[PDB]
Parts: sequence; structure tokens; C-alpha cells
Amino acid sequence: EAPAAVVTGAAKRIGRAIAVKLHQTGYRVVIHYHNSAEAAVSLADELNKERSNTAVVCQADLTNSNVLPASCEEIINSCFRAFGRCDVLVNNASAFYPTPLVQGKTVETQVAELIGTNAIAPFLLTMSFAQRQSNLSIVNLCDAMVDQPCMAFSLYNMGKHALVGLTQSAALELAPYGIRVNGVAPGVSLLPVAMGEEEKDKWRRKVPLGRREASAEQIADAVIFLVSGSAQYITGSIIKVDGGLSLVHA
Amino acid sequence: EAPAAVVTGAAKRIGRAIAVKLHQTGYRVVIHYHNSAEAAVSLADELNKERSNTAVVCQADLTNSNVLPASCEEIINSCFRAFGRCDVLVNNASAFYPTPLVKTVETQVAELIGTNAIAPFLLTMSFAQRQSNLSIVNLCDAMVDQPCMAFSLYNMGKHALVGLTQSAALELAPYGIRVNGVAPGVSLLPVAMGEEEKDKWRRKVPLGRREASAEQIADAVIFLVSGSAQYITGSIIKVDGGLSLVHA
Amino acid sequence: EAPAAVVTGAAKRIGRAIAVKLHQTGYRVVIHYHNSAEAAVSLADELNKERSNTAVVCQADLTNSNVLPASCEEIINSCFRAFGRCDVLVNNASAFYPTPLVGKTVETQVAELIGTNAIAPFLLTMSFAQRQSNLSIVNLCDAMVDQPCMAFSLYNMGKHALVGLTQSAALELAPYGIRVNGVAPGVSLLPVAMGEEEKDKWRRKVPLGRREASAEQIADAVIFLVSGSAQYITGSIIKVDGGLSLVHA
Amino acid sequence: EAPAAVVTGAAKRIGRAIAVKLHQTGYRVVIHYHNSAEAAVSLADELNKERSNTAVVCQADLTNSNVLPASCEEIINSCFRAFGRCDVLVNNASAFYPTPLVQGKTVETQVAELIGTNAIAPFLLTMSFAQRQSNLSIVNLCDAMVDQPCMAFSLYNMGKHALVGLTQSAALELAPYGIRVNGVAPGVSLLPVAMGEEEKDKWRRKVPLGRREASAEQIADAVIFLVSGSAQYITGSIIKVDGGLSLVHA
Ligand SMILES: NC(=O)C1=CN([C@@H]2O[C@H](COP(=O)(O)OP(=O)(O)OC[C@H]3O[C@@H](n4cnc5c(N)ncnc54)[C@H](OP(=O)(O)O)[C@@H]3O)[C@@H](O)[C@H]2O)C=CC1
Ligand SMILES: NC(=O)C1=CN([C@@H]2O[C@H](COP(=O)(O)OP(=O)(O)OC[C@H]3O[C@@H](n4cnc5c(N)ncnc54)[C@H](OP(=O)(O)O)[C@@H]3O)[C@@H](O)[C@H]2O)C=CC1
Ligand SMILES: NC(=O)C1=CN([C@@H]2O[C@H](COP(=O)(O)OP(=O)(O)OC[C@H]3O[C@@H](n4cnc5c(N)ncnc54)[C@H](OP(=O)(O)O)[C@@H]3O)[C@@H](O)[C@H]2O)C=CC1
Ligand SMILES: NC(=O)C1=CN([C@@H]2O[C@H](COP(=O)(O)OP(=O)(O)OC[C@H]3O[C@@H](n4cnc5c(N)ncnc54)[C@H](OP(=O)(O)O)[C@@H]3O)[C@@H](O)[C@H]2O)C=CC1
Ligand SMILES: Nc1nc2ccc(C(=O)NCCc3ccc(Br)cc3)cc2s1
Repeated sequence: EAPAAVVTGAAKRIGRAIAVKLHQTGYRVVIHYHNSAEAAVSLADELNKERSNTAVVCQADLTNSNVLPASCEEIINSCFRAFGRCDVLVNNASAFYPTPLVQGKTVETQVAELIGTNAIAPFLLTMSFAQRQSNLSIVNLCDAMVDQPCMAFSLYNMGKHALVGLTQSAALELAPYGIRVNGVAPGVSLLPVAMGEEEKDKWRRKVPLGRREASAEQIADAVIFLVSGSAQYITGSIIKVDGGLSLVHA
Repeated sequence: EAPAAVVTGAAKRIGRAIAVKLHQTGYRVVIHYHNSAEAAVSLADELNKERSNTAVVCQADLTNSNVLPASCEEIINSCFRAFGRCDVLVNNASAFYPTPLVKTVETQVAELIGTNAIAPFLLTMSFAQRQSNLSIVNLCDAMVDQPCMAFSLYNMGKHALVGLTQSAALELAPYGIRVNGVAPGVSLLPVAMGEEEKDKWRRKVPLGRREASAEQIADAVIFLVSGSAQYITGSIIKVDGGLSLVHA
Repeated sequence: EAPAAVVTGAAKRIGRAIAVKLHQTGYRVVIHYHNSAEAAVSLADELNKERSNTAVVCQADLTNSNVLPASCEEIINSCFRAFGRCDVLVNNASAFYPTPLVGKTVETQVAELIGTNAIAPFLLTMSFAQRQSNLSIVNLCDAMVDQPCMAFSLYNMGKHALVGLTQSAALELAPYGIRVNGVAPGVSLLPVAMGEEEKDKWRRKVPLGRREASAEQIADAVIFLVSGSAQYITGSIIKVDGGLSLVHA
Repeated sequence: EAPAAVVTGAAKRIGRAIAVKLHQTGYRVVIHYHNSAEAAVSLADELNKERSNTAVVCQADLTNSNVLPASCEEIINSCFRAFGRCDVLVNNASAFYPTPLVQGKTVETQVAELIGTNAIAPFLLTMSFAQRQSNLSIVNLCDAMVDQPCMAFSLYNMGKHALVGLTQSAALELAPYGIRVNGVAPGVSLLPVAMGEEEKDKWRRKVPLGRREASAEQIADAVIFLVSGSAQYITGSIIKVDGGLSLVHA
């Protein structure tokens, strides 16, 4: 039968593009979402209209807490319940906002959301994916600009660096099980919905290759590569998909 | 007056060497401890005998919890109380143990991410908020990119500490606060580890087939806080005898 | 028309597998070689049997010298003379042998290891861009550049220089729509003459499957990078190393 | 007796500051120079006035050619001839100018100067230093911006990347002989003499720590540390001295 993938934060934007392209490649997909229930169910409907019984949704907060391990366990379980197997995990869900060091959320809430979604939830999902176990792999959505960070984003940056560490540590530890672990690191892709055009164009103008952001499809293309049989010897690699942005000095 | 430094996990091993060497350089010091009160006080006694009223201790658990922010606030405050200023923060305290992918997990998170990364972040915030040659030094790990098998959470925390080092260097540079790291390889081996397993690591090191002493680590800390490093920020100095250059 | 690609050192091993896969993808190919004329011609004949007039050979030494710029210009020109265009350059050719710090002269070692691994790539990149749609260059890098073999300093220098060229050229050619990327093998095809027992010491160190990459696995990453699936990727270097570079001493 | 150090390109700017500070620390110095004969001899005069017989000059072109190995051997030999020992090599000399990929020196000459001075000469000097062999060490002047390069500086960038490789490879290979090999990587320090003032201030304003370039002395300070007894377990390390410049995104 068809392989199955979990994509976290898959209702919109890049995570939707990944779920769609996995689906088009022939995967069955768990569309995880947190708040975006209408968007999630709408996507699942679309996919299921293309091939029936091939998409389900799964709701979970990926904020760190004492129940996050259970929630991550349940996301993986939802793939096995729906499809009988889980071949691919894409850790795409992410919180992203400033946490200035010199200063309504409390700091322990910021830590829970930015470190939880970007790093701890990927770790617990990886553990559950490996434990619940062909071409198995995990793809972590990283950030090409992790070493040239946005001013005042220390906790987000910490979380994305931790995710690089997970990608490496998990690639090493899971290789004996045949599970590959790799990352895709966008530079500027879909800009934040809240961002003004003028601010969007400032970012666009910085990109060497075309002076434009990555499309969601372009990000998903690299994910599709890493899960594919064309990447069978690739583990612990993080592919930047950034149009050269990370090479540009100040 | 004399400048003042906070050193976390300063009662034993690497943090003790750092505290001693800072003290010998003329800093007044806050010796932070969690469980090692006797050791902390013994060090303070040794330092105060050399120079009166130049060393104090500060207890705090650095596990992540609802109260870690307040604890980190207190460590920094205790420096300003004792000495009227705080010039240097050395984020040295660390938890280290395996967390296989295949203690509850959330306690492991609280220790290996809390003590290794979140507490540095909160201490950095408190240090900067409460503000010369000001600087922060984070104790990183030279083997971050070639990690020990089954140490994912530990490795995650040390990568996050790299991220903090860079992000805080950028954000605090406007305030004249430098932020740097020192990345040991094999130093004083964990007490638990066997001597045979220790020998195996020793032989792998290009420079002299031996571990770093704690004082070698402290030497790099001293450089980074000194006036000889006044343009250095966002740098992580490996002190590993070349171990990280060695392939499998 | 079908696009065209230059692959250096394409007679054997990895460069051969790259030229084959590019050809199977629909590229016309220039098969560059230095000493292996029989192998280069054999490959070109095999490809031309598959599709006529799609494969040519081009002989050149890529050792650093006064004449290397002209040689590199002529490699690129050969693709335009054969095929009327040059879409892809794969810098694959490489010299690889120890150069201890403490029977060729040292300046010959420099010329061969720095010329093949770095200088020739640079000169080919210049000739490629000057002669100019999905244009791209792929440089064969080395995943173990930061954990080098003992006594391989010149080889290691050349491969680090190649990383620099990949980044610098990606930034500089991005306005011309030319992407520049790398593929960094760990242990792939080992020497044929290397004892199986020595080959096994290497294979045992690879986390993923305790084996070396095939040439085809390396070529697969090249194919991705030149493909329309990599249209936003430039300045990136993809390790294809089975996790070898993650393993501590 | 006092230890001895070779500093390449030591007549002016950062190399001069390194030679001065090593001398101030107790070292006897070989002041290598290519064209700057007046300033070389003037510096050696100045140091010898401070302590007699503690400074010599040594002229050599570090452009790549079939005679560069002999020129490198001669630089090391000059230290032994003057001082009977050679404890420290500082690879500081450097050519630096644009070499655009797309179009009055020939390209052959641009390769010879930029790869010879920045990389090949360091390698051959390292070879000679090791072959002729307390607290021995080599310090290579690298570049903090090598992964965010100046546009059109490909050959310079290639040379500096090669120098990172040399720093690592030589640190591994020479560690058994008790020779440590490390790097110091400036960001913007003393700006080119050729450069206008508006352009200098543009670069200054990018530096997070102080919005100013490094002094030559601040670069030398890091060199002094790496050769010192306080760096005895440090090898294969490159210390950026860049005021945060390499952390700043486009
Ligand atoms: N866009 C860009 O330019 C870049 C993106 N990336 C990375 O690529 C990935 C995709 O980016 P993008 O599509 O912009 O991501 P978004 O910012 O759109 O976030 C994706 C999803 O994350 C989910 N999420 C947020 N917080 C939580 C939480 N507490 N619990 C569970 N889910 C949560 C949301 O699900 P819901 O809507 O259901 O609440 C959201 O739709 C991310 O990992 C991101 O960091 C990296 C660099 C640049
Ligand atoms: N040792 C080596 O070879 C290596 C060192 N490092 C880094 O070097 C630094 C120092 O290492 P080392 O001296 O061996 O450290 P240890 O592992 O011996 O621990 C240092 C101190 O940290 C404190 N600490 C640990 N957990 C907590 C906690 N939850 N709350 C509060 N304090 C805590 C302890 O203080 P107390 O005793 O008072 O409870 C402890 O003595 C660390 O940051 C480490 O990661 C990096 C890699 C290798
Ligand atoms: N195999 C592996 O495990 C690894 C490979 N790589 C890289 O992958 C690429 C392909 O590897 P592999 O197939 O093993 O390479 P080889 O060592 O087999 O060399 C490829 C070709 O390089 C050509 N070459 C050598 N010297 C010169 C020269 N002076 N002038 C012109 N051409 C020359 C030769 O052509 P001819 O036969 O015609 O003389 C040779 O067949 C290389 O860049 C290599 O560094 C990196 C890491 C590991
Ligand atoms: N200054 C800065 O902002 C930065 C500098 N650096 C690095 O730090 C080091 C010192 O920088 P800086 O003082 O600006 O260097 P300079 O550009 O001033 O060059 C140093 C010396 O190198 C010598 N040199 C040049 N070409 C040759 C050659 N063919 N043969 C022999 N010697 C030659 C010259 O000697 P002579 O005058 O005798 O002919 C020159 O005085 C260099 O390696 C540089 O790459 C790194 C990044 C930033
Ligand atoms: N979950 C998400 N993670 C990231 C990471 C990076 C980016 C990104 O680069 N966005 C454009 C640059 C940007 C966006 C917002 C601010 Br405020 C500053 C810069 C956007 C996102 S969305």
C-alpha cells in the first residue's frame, strides 16, 4: 500500500505545501494543526476528494509542558490508527516572535512555545516515531539564517539551533534502524501574514537569486527530495533553500 | 572598586578553576552552587583568606521551572548586593547524561535544556537588565557537531547555547556587553566514568593524548573577559587539544 | 534543443555515473578526461548508441600552470562547439594523495592538488559564466573537510578552497541566474586496489548501513541540484555521507 | 635565551602590530617584507634600539611559483641564522583585490598572488617550520567574513578558505611534535589605504560592537594569546576578532 507521513503545522503555508506535495507523490498524510481547524479540515477534504481515505487531521498544542510527550505520542499514533504505518515525519510547526533580552506573555510561556514547538516537540515526535516502528525518514524545518539571526529573537534562534543539534544527534542514533534524519533550511520564504508589503520588499531585495522569497513549493521540493529514494544515503544533512541569502554580508 | 564576576556551578571542577583564576586576576566573585554548599563555602573561605570579603556564595537550583526566572534574577542580584556591580557572567553550570531516543522525559528536558540553555538565557537577561569591560562567557562543547551517541537532549541544549551566544552578542553589543564561548573537549572526565573508558578518550586527543585540565579551560575564560579581548564578541574558542579535528 | 553539461573527470567512477545520469535525464554531455582515453571514448560510444550525437570527449590536464586558463576555456568551448550551449558544469575531477608536512616535488604536488581541486574549478566557472534556462554549476566537495585524513593538507586546502568558490560564485553569478552548489561525499567508491580488509575499516565507520556510497547515490544529489526542483537553491553543499561526518574519534 | 618568531608581511599595519607586540612580550623577531623595505628596516631599527640584536628583516615574494618553496625555506632559515631557533610562525602576509568571474594582471598572475600569499606560502612556511624543529606554535591570519564574502573576491576567498583547511590539517598533523596551529580571523580592521572615507564609514557602521573597525593592536592581542602559555591545549581553533560583524544579516 501507500506510505504515510505526518506533517506538523500543515494547515497553511509551507506545511500545507509539504503535505500536498507528499500527497501528490502518493503518500497518505496526517495534517497536524493547533488553531487552524477550518484550514486543516479544508485541506484534508481536498486531498480526500483526490484519493479517498488518504488524509486525516490531528489537533495538538506543541507548546512544552508535562503532557507534550503524550501529545507527540498521539500524533504518531494517529498516523498508525488511520493508515497502519508511519514512514515520514516532517517537523514543520513553529512559533516565531521576538523575545528581547533588554525589555503579554510571561517569559516561561515564551520559553515553552518557542523552545517547545521548535525543538522539544521535534525531539519527542522523533522518539515516538522511532519507537513505534521501506524508506523511513524525518525532515526538520530549520532556518538558513540561524548564524546571522534577527535582532531580539534569542529564544527562537536557540530553538532552531537546538533543532540542528537534534537533526545531527538523531541522524547518528537512528541510522542503525534505517531511519534517515535531515533538514531543510529556508531563508526567506512566505513572509509573515502580518508583514507590510514595504517590509516584505526590503527582505526580497536582499536575496541574490532573483530578489524574491522562496515559494512554499520550492521548500517542499527539497523535502520531497530528502524523503525520496534519490536521498537514500543522505542523513544528518541540512539543505539550505535560501537563494543565496545566508552568503550576503551586512 | 575591583570588578565582580558571577560563576555558575563554581563549587567544583571547571567552575571552581574559573572562579579561582578570576579571583587571582583581581575579580571579586559569586560562587553559585545547587547541591555543593560545603565545597562552595570552602572555596569562598580559601579566596577570602587571600583577600578579605572578596568571595560570596549563592544557592540556586537551575532546573527549568516556574521559578527559574526568579532564581536567575537572584544570582545576578547577589553580585550587585555583595559588590555593587557585576562585570562578568560565566555560564558554567551544566547537566550531562544520556537520553536515548529508543527521570521522566520532562525532568530530563528541565535539566538538560533548563540548566544548559534556559538558565544562561535568563541570567543573560538579568545581567543586561541590571546594567567598563562587561562580558558574558558561555561554556559550550567542542564536540557539538560530532555528538556522543544517545545524548540528543544534551546536544540540543549545547546547540541552543551556541544560538544564545550569537544572538546575545548581536543584541547586547550596543550596550558594550561582549558575549563569547569556551568549548572544551574532554576535560576532567565525569566522576562516574571508569579509568579504562577515560584512557580510551585520552589516546584520541592529538595534543598530548591527555584531557584538558580545568585551569586550561579557565585560561581561555580569563582571556575573553580581559582587555585583550575588547573587540571579541560572538566568538567560541575551542579548547580541545584538537579532538574535534579527528575523524572516526 | 536538449540542454548540455560538462562533467570533468567523467571517464570513470563518480564522474562517469554523473555523466550517465545527466544523459539519462536528457542532457547532452562533454566527457572530460585526463589519462583515461579508452574509458572516456567507451562511455561516449555507449551514450551515443543510446542517442546519436549526444556525447563528446574532451582531453585536458587540470594541473595548475601558465596554460590552465586556456585549457579550461577550451573545455567550455568544446561544449558550445558540440551542442551550441552549455547549461551545466560539474567540477568532479580531483587529485587525491598524501602530502606530509614532515615521488613528485612539492611544487608539483601543489600544482596538481590545488589546480585540480580548486583552480581549474575557478577557471571553468569563469569560462562558463563568460560564455552565457536553468544554468547551474555543481562542485564535488568533501564531507570530511573539517575532520581531515592525517597528512592530506594540500588536498584538504584544495577542497576548502572549493567550498569558498562555491559560495563566492553562487553570490556573484546569482544575478545572471546561474546557481552554484556542491555535493560532498563521505566515503564513496574506494580504490579498486585497496584491500577489502582496509575497505571494511572505512565501511564500518558509516552509521547508515555500514557501507560506502555508490557513485550513483552521489550522482542522484547532482541531478537534484541541476533540476527544476532546486531552482531556489544556490550556495548550498549537500553532504551525501551516510552520517560519517557526525561520528566522533 | 629569548624565543624567536617569524611574522610575514610585518612592515606595516596588522603584521607590524603583531611583530611589535611579540617583541614587547620577549620574542626576537624576523620581520618579513616584500616591497616595504623602508618600513621594514625602520621597524627593526626601532625594536633593536629597545633591545639590541632582537630583530632582523627578510625580503621575499610570496607569490606562487616553482621557487616559492625555496623562498619559504629561506624565511625560516633566516630566523635560525639570526637567533638559533624558531618558536613561532605568524602567517600574516596577504594579497587582497577583486577577481571578478565576469569581465591589468593576467588571471595566471591573480591566481599566483592571491592563492600563493594567502594559502600556498602559509603551507610551505608551515612545512619548513616543522621540518626545522618548548612552546611551538603557528598562527594563521584568516578572515571572519569567509562565509559571507565580498562580491567579486572569489580568488581571495578561496585562499582564505584554504588557509582554514591548512590550520585544521596542520593542527592535526603537527600536534604529535608539540606544535599548535591556530588562526585569528579579523572582520574589518585597518581599512585599505585605497578606500574613500564615506566607504570606510559604511563598513564601520555595520560593526555591532562600537560601530568601528578593529585596531591592529586588538588583532595582535589575540595572536599573543594563542602563542602564550595560556593557550597550551588550544590547537585547530580560529578566534574571530570581528566585533560581531559576521553575525549581522544582509
Ligand atoms: N516562512 C519563512 O520565511 C521561513 C520559515 N522557516 C521554517 O519553515 C517552517 C515553515 O514556516 P511557515 O510555514 O512560515 O510557518 P508558520 O509561521 O506559518 O507556522 C506553521 C504552523 O506552526 C504551527 N504552530 C505554531 N505554534 C504552535 C504550537 N504552539 N503548537 C502547535 N503548532 C503550532 C501553526 O499551526 P496552526 O496554524 O494550526 O495554529 C502554524 O500554522 C517553520 O519551521 C519555520 O520556522 C524558516 C525560515 C524562514
Ligand atoms: N568536562 C568536560 O570535559 C566538558 C565540559 N563541557 C562544559 O564545561 C562546563 C563545566 O563542566 P564540568 O565542570 O565538568 O561540569 P559538571 O558536569 O561537573 O557540573 C558543573 C556544576 O553544574 C552544577 N549544576 C548541574 N546541574 C545543575 C542544576 N540542575 N542546577 C544547578 N546547578 C547545576 C553543579 O553544581 P552543584 O554541584 O553546586 O549542584 C555542578 O557541580 C559545562 O557547561 C559543560 O557542559 C563541555 C564538554 C566537555
Ligand atoms: N570517492 C570518494 O570516496 C570521495 C570522493 N570525493 C570527491 O568526489 C569526486 C569524484 O570522486 P572519485 O570518482 O573517487 O574521483 P577519482 O579519484 O576517481 O578521480 C576522478 C578523475 O579525476 C581526474 N583527474 C585526476 N587528476 C587530474 C588532473 N591532473 N587533470 C585532470 N583530471 C584529473 C581523473 O581523470 P583520468 O582518469 O581521465 O586521468 C580521475 O579519473 C572528486 O572531486 C573527489 O574528491 C570526495 C570525498 C570522497
Ligand atoms: N585589515 C582587515 O580589515 C582584515 C585583514 N585580514 C587579514 O589579516 C592579515 C593582515 O591584514 P592587513 O594588515 O590589512 O594586510 P595588508 O593587506 O596590509 O597586507 C599585509 C602585507 O602582506 C604583504 N604581501 C602582499 N602581497 C605579497 C606578496 N606577493 N609577497 C609577499 N608579501 C606580500 C605586504 O608586504 P609589503 O608591504 O612588504 O609588500 C603587506 O604589507 C591579512 O592576512 C589579511 O587577509 C582579514 C580580514 C580583515
Ligand atoms: N515559523 C516561522 N519561522 C520563521 C523564521 C524566519 C522567518 C523569516 O525569515 N521571515 C522573514 C524575515 C523576517 C520576518 C519577520 C520579522 Br519581525 C523579521 C524578519 C519567518 C518565519 S515563520
